[PDB]
Amino acid sequence: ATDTGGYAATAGGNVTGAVSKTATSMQDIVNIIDAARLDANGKKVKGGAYPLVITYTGNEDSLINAAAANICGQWSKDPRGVEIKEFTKGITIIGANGSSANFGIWIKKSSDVVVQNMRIGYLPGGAKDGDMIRVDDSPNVWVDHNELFAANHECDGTPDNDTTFESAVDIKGASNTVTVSYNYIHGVKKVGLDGSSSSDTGRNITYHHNYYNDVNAKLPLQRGGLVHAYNNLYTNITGSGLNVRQNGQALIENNWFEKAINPVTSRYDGKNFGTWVLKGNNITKPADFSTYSITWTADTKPYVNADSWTSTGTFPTVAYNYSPVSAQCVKDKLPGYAGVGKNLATLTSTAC
Ligand SMILES: O=C(O)[C@H]1O[C@H](O[C@@H]2[C@H](O)[C@@H](O)[C@@H](O[C@@H]3[C@H](O)[C@@H](O)[C@@H](O[C@@H]4[C@H](O)[C@@H](O)[C@@H](O)O[C@@H]4C(=O)O)O[C@@H]3C(=O)O)O[C@@H]2C(=O)O)[C@H](O)[C@@H](O)[C@H]1O
Ligand SMILES: [Ca+2]
Ligand SMILES: [Ca+2]
Ligand SMILES: [Ca+2]
Ligand SMILES: [Ca+2]
Repeated sequence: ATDTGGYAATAGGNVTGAVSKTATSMQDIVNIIDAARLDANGKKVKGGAYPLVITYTGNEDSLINAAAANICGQWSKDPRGVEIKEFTKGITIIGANGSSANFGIWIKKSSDVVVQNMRIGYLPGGAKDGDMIRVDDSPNVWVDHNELFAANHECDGTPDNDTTFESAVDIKGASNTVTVSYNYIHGVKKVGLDGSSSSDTGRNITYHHNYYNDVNAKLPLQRGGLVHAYNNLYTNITGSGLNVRQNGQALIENNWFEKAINPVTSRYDGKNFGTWVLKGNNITKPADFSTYSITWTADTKPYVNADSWTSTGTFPTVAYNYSPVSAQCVKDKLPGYAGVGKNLATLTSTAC
């Protein structure tokens, strides 16, 4: 089945006619994708020659650890990333338990891509787009069960004063349908875009069962389109959470917010505020703010905060099937299903 619990409906490379390959390193992944574009005669086949399931067994802990020991040395280095460009036959990159990477995965003009069980952290090249996961002009992409991390910190002297590290999951362009789920994202400043500029609006994105801890902003930075965020655990948000911009619409359901600043907002543009439909979150009314350490701040440009904690608009009927557990069960159970080494385990009501 292609059920991702979100707008994306894909099985990645786990489809009929697929070929399985094991990659012991980043270069092997690169070589495996290259080889998968050629037919029996060595001639290139558009979109790839056949579906692919790449099991990555490499471990770059030493690179991740050294980086964590000198974070301000990362931004100026060369970014590292496995590119998945114009591969539409269906592909899955799944890390084996114990695997890790100090390089990211950049999806571009592709479709039917799945990234699971990848432990990616402290990537070099924040000044040159060194993303952990990038989804550009790519619909039906599922980013599931990964651990994306760095340090939620800004070193001095970086370009635009914000490139110490790049994103956990940036989504831009015509990535019309994407599902980001069960990811353990921690120590990340600019978590993930959903449109890279004011003009890059649209897409239908679903963020579910993700565990965010000690993150600054962009959960996501939404521009137009639809965003369905449900069953997420947002703890220690130091800047802002869901920022609904350029008339985007969000459905924020059954999430747990705690020790968070500006959890639901629409800021930094000064106009075209998006809307949100709130329901079943641990926060039900403004009186719950103190209980969950929820604070609010202003901005120099006109903005809208969910400080009345009420819906500011509507949201279309959710297309796909999903069954959210309670916000309490998220708080209680999510940490055991989110991230890597969980065998892609999902949280259901029976496990609450
Ligand atoms: O695809 C990409 O990676 C993408 O990266 C850049 O675009 C990102 C945003 O789309 C862009 O709007 C901008 O974000 C600004 C600001 O530059 C960023 O530092 C952050 O700043 C806010 C606030 O405005 C600041 O005054 C201060 O208080 O810090 C805030 C914060 O959130 O920490 O967010 C801003 C915003 O939300 O608009 O830059 C982004 C980035 O990743 O730096 C490139 O511009 C784009 O071309 C593309 O490469
Ligand atoms: Ca980026
Ligand atoms: Ca910037
Ligand atoms: Ca950026
Ligand atoms: Ca921002």
